[PDB]
Amino acid sequence: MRFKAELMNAPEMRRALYRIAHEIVEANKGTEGLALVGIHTRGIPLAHRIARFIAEFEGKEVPVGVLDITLPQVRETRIPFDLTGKAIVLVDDVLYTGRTARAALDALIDLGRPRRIYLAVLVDRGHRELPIRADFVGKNVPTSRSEVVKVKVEEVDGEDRVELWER
Amino acid sequence: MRFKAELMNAPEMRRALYRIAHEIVEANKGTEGLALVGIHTRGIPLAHRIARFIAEFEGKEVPVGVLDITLPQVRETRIPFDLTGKAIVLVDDVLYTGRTARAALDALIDLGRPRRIYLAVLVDRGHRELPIRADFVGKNVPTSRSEVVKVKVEEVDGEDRVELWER
Ligand SMILES: [Cl-]
Ligand SMILES: [Cl-]
Repeated sequence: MRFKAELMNAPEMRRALYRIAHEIVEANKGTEGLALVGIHTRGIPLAHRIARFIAEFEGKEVPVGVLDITLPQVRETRIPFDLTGKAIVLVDDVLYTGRTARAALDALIDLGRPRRIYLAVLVDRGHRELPIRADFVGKNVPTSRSEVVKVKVEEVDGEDRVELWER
Repeated sequence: MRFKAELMNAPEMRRALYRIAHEIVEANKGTEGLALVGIHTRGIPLAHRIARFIAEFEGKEVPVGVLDITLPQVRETRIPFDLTGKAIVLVDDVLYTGRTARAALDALIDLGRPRRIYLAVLVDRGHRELPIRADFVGKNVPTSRSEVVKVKVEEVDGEDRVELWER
């Protein structure tokens, strides 16, 4: 057994992402100065979806930036806006030790001074090694040190699914 | 009307600090590679006390570093040890927007690579502006934007007390 079990399926993900979308707006009391930044590869597609959903029930569109950072490497950085004074939501597919999130947080701050910075993640598999936490979480997945969470999304993997693996 | 109410008294603080101490050891499964770093002024005295209590029921002594940072200023930085590979516990009196904690976290990482970094605070008054959270909390105090939390400690104020104020 390398593959262990299915943590999420497409419907469950769509549902979670909608909740995230709402929770974000509720938190920012609106769309004012709101912007999303996708990180860790699949965080980008997820950000776009969250933006799609927000506009869908809010009307206005939320800008989506990209900071494809992975651990200390980044494939492409695109932030078409001024981070200063804005309410920025970092979107990550999986929160693990928190080091990736922290690295992203570091990078944002070197680029501007947001009014606030939230952290939204599809799944939080625990095992923090830093005082970082997600403001918004799709699903909490208790894991063991040896297990591994694999997030698959249409835009990148041709399918929406969250898998639990183990070595 | 600036003073509103007493949030904590000496006994309640001692009690909380003891729980913190225990929770810290339980978390690190021992004293191995454990060290505390006091920040934001009154965090220093609190770190020392937490260390005093750990040694009191654990035997071995835990090193206490100082990183007196306040928001971006520091009065004195003393870290008599190598942060690398260690389990470091940042000790703060009050967790507010999380910016002070984040700044401290930034500084630590520029000095070494701890195996882990925990955040321990006497009181968490909410209103985060960053994805930071405390691993250990003496007391959670729901506040309003206008309220202010004042922590008084013997070593610095001649008295142990936590006060709630408002403007
Ligand atoms: Cl992470
Ligand atoms: Cl803070």
